[PDB]
Amino acid sequence: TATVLLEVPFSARGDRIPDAVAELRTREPIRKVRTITGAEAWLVSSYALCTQVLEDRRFSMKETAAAGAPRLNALTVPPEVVNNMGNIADAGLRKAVMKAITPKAPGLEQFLRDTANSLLDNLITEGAPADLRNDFADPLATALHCKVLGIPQEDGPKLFRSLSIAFMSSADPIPAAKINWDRDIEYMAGILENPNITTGLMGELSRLRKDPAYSHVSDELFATIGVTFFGAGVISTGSFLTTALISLIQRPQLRNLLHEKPELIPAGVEELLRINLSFADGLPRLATADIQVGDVLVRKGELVLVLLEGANFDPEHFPNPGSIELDRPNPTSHLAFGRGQHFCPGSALGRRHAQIGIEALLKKMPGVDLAVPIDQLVWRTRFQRRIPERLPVLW
Ligand code: HEM
Ligand SMILES: c1ccc2c(CCc3ccnc(N4CCOCC4)n3)c[nH]c2c1
Ligand SMILES: [Cl-]
Ligand SMILES: [Cl-]
Ligand SMILES: [Cl-]
Ligand SMILES: [Cl-]
Ligand SMILES: [Cl-]
Ligand SMILES: [Cl-]
Repeated sequence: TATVLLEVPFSARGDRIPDAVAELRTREPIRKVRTITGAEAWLVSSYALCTQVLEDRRFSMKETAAAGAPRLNALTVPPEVVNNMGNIADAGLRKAVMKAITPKAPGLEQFLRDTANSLLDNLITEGAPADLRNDFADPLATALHCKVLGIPQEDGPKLFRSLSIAFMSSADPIPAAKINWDRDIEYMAGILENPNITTGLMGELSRLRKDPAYSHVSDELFATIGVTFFGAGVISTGSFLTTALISLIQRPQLRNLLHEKPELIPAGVEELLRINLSFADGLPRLATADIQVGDVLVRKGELVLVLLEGANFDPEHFPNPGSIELDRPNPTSHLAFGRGQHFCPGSALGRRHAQIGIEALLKKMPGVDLAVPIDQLVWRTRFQRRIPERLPVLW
């Protein structure tokens, strides 16, 4: 009979990869698909072709925002913000931004440990079941990013509550996204004017804003950096830690190994990154030339989607890809943080947030287990991350 063009995304479930990804990678590692907008796109699912796309800048991030392009989903930010990191570099701020978002600031890791332990103590006081997303992973991400930005902890929750809309993956524009964006930009602009904000990313930007070497950088860009790095960081670390906790909980042996030998936690977190399904969609790129990718000549103006778990579960690159193995010879060679020009600038911070969160959880809750059958988790739909709405656990 007549069937329709394969639709993406395949599944919003973040606890398991569909058997179909490996079939696709074997048969057609670059394949035409239809996005939620009705646009056509090329879905790339092997490690070799994913790397190729990500390392060829003729597959452009910023051109995805062009009027009239085939879209994966609607913009939730102004179109110039799709080029955020390019704009930051053009302003001469890349080195300073990247320095402020490392985990190296004195006291930062101790703050993370302290926060995690306090969050966990409060759950233990309250009694099982506990929700490890809403009452551990996300608050820990939110607290971390207020500290990194230099802004009050008490301002965290409001900025955070924009994110269930900001990171939607929608066929159509979202009126609430503009409402929240304008509000959060105004908040950050106020932060730059606030004399009490002297530390973290916003303290440093606020100084640079008054330094004559940056007098022609726009105020809008300074506020944009705060909103976008808070939102990207919080959504990415909170969502990654949440689904890494599921993967750990599902593996009691690994849980007990990391609990007994916490010096292995970094290698375990690197494998959890490798197998992580937090990104709900392929990474989008627009071709700016005709480019051969595998068996397909991608044409100028076409949309390409780089499926991270396609690369990261590719057995040609990671043998026994579904197994967490702490002694792989190529352990950071995954694509969890992307690759190339747009490699995640928060990568070290994201690693440390997950390592510290996991270390603290295994110490406080060595008997942690799901308090519901895994199929009872509710997976968020039409979102840029795969997130269970609640993560009920007992210990
Ligand atoms: C485990 C945590 C994280 C994961 C898995 C993650 C993942 C990624 C990925 C895959 C990309 C590449 C997107 C692409 O090429 O289209 C990216 C880029 C980006 N990430 Fe992260 N991220 C994480 C944490 C962070 C943090 C903590 C921040 C900031 C505080 C951050 C800020 C950004 C920004 C601003 C970009 C865009 C870079 C560019 O366009 O050059 N991420 N992230
Ligand atoms: C309302 C509307 C949008 C937001 C955001 C940002 C959402 C978003 C979407 C897509 N890309 C990106 N980034 C591109 C790369 O640089 C990092 C940021 N950021 C935070 N809070 C909001 C409130
Ligand atoms: Cl399946
Ligand atoms: Cl345009
Ligand atoms: Cl919602
Ligand atoms: Cl200049
Ligand atoms: Cl070529
Ligand atoms: Cl390979």
